[PDB]
Amino acid sequence: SSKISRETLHQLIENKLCQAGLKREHAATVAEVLVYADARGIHSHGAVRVEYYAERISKGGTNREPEFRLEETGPCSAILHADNAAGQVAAKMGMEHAIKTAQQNGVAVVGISRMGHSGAISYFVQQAARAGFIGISMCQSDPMVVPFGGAEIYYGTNPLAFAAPGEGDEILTFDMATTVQAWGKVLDARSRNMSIPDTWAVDKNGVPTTDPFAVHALLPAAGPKGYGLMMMIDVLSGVLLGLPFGRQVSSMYDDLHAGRNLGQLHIVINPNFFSSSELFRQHLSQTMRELNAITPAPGFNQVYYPGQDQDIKQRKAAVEGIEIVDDIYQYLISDALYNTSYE
Amino acid sequence: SSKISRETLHQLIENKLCQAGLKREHAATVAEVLVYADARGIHSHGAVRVEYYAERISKGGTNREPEFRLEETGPCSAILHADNAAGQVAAKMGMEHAIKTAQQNGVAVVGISRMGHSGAISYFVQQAARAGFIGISMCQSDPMVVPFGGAEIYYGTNPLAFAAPGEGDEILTFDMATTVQAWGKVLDARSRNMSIPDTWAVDKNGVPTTDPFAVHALLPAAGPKGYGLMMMIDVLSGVLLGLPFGRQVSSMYDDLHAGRNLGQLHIVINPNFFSSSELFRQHLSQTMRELNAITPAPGFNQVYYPGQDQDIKQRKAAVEGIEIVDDIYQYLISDALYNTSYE
Repeated sequence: SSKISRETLHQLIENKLCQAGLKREHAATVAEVLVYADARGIHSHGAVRVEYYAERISKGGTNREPEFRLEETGPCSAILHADNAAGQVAAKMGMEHAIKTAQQNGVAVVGISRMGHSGAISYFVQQAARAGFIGISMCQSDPMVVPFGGAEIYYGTNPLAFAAPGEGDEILTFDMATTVQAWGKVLDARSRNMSIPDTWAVDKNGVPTTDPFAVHALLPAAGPKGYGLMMMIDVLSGVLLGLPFGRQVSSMYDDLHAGRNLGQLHIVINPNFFSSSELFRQHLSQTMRELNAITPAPGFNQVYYPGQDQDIKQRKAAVEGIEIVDDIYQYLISDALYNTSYE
Repeated sequence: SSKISRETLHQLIENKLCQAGLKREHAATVAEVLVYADARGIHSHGAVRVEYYAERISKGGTNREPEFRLEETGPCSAILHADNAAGQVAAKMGMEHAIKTAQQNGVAVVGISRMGHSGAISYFVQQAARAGFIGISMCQSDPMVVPFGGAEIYYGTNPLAFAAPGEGDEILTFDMATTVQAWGKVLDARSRNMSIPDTWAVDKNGVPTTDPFAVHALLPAAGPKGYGLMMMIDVLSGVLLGLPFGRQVSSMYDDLHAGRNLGQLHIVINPNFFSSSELFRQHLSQTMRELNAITPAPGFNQVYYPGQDQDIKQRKAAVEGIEIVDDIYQYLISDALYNTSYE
C-alpha cells in the first residue's frame, strides 16, 4: 500500500474521467467527491470505483452532455432533472440549490431525478453543514436485499446521510447503509476463500450463511428496522420522484450503455428559522465533547461521537496524504480506460 | 383481559384525564392517541399509561392550562410552543399546521417545543397520510441508552415514524425505536426471571448481558447505526429547538411536578409538488402488494410490508374491540386518581 496527496489523486482521477469522455468540469467534480471518500477511509466509494465509472462513461451509460433543468415547484421544493448525468455532478448541483433555498426560506426539499451513482452521500450533507445548515440525504441503490423474513431481493442498500454544524470547523457527519454489511464485503470473502458472519447475508432460500459463495442477497440492518428504513428511502427518493422503484431500480451491471435513472432526495434545514444558530452550533459541539468523554466499555479505548473516526482520518489525510491500493495507482497512471470489464 | 369498544375505552380514558385536571378537549385528544396505540397492539403506549398521566396532571407535571403559541417562521417552517402541555395535544396541533402548510406550499417542517410525552408517534404521521401527504416524525426521549462502545447512558430510545398514502384508504405506516428493544421488554423478562437476548442491553460495565436484573442500560439498534440515528433525532427535535438534549433530557419518573420539556419535529411532504399524486399512491399500493407476494423464508408463513402486522390488528380492533388488562380496566372505572405513585 502507498499514500498520495489529495491533489495528485484528484488530478489522476480527473484526467482518467476526462479521457473517458466527461467534460473536465464534470470529471473534476466526480474526482473531488471520490477523494473526499478516500480521505475519510471510505475506500469502497473512492478511487477503486474510477475504473467502473470510466467504462460506463466511455460507453454512454452516464450522460456526458446532460440537459439539466431545475424545476422549482414551490417556495421550498424543487426537482433537478439530471438527464442521467454523473451522480456526483447531479447531486452536488441539487444540494447547492437546496442550500440557496434554505438560506432564504429556512427549509428545502430537493429531488435529483435520473442520475448515476453519486458516491459517498455524506459529501452532500456536509455541503449543507459547511454552509451552516442541517443536511439530510438519501438515495436508491441496486436491488440486493431480501425484505424481513423474505427469500427474494427487493430493495437496495439505500443509504441515508446527515450532517450538522458545530463551532468553528466542527461538523457532525453520520452516514449509513441500511444493510448489516455491504455487498462488496461478500465479494472480498469470495476472493480469499475466507468465510463470513452469519448475519451479513442470506442464501437463495433466504436462509443465512457463512459461505460467501452461497450468498444470494444481503440482510437488512436490525431486521424489521433496516427494512423499514430502506423502504422509506425508496419512497422519498424514488416513488416521490416518479422514478423506478424497488426491484425496478437499475443495477450497476445491467447495461453500461444505458443511464442508471437513480433518484436522490436532499433535505436542508436552516437552524436560524427555529432558534439561535449560535446556541445550535454551541450545543452540537457540546454533544461531540460529552459523548467523547463517556466511559468506554471493555474492548474500547475511547467512545467516539458519530463519524468522529472518519473526521480524524480526514484530518490526517490533509497532512500525510491518502492511502491508495497500489493496483489502483498503477491503473490510474496507465493509459487504459478499463482492464477488467463490468460487461 | 376484558374486551371493549374503542368508544368505551376512549371515554373512560377521557373521563379519568378530566378528573385529574385536564380540559375535556385535551383529554379527548390524549385518549384517542392512546386508543390508537392499543388498537395497533402498541400496548406500551396505550391505556397502561393513563394512571401515570393522571398522577402527573394532578401534580402539575403536565401544564393543564397551556398557553399555546404557533410561531410561523417562514413559508414552510414553524414552531409550536406548547408550554409543557400534554404531548398528544401539542404534537397533533403542530401536525395540523404542518398538513395545512404542505398543502399550500408543498413542504412543512414544524417543531413542537416543550411538551410532555406524545405517545405512539406513528399516530401523527398517519394524520399526514390520511391527508394524502407523506409524514415523518421523531422526538426525544428519557435517557436509557449507552453510545456505541460506551458504558454510561446518553440518548434515549428516540423514536422515528413515517407514513405515506396508498390508493383509497390504504396507508403505509412505519415506526421504530432506535434501540434493539424497548425498556418495557427488559421489565417483562425481569418480572419473570427470563434470560434475554444479549443484544438488548448491557451491564453496568457496558458489557452485554443475558440477565435482565443485570441490565443498566439499553443498546442502540445495529450498533453504530442506531447510535447515529438517536443522535440525529436528538439534533432535530431538540438541539434545533433550543431544548435540553442528550443526557439533559428529563426522565419520566424524575419529577412528577416538573414539565418534561420534550421536543418533537414533524416533516410533511406534499407528493403533488414532485410528481403525480395519483401515480404515487398507485405505486405505494404496488409496493405493499408486491412485498406481500414475496417468497417467505423458512420460518415465516409470509412476508409483511412495514407495519402490516399492526395494520391488521387495527382493522380487527375496530370490529372486535380492544383487549384490556384487568388492573388497567378497574382502575379506569374506579374513582381514584391513581393507586400507586410513579415516584
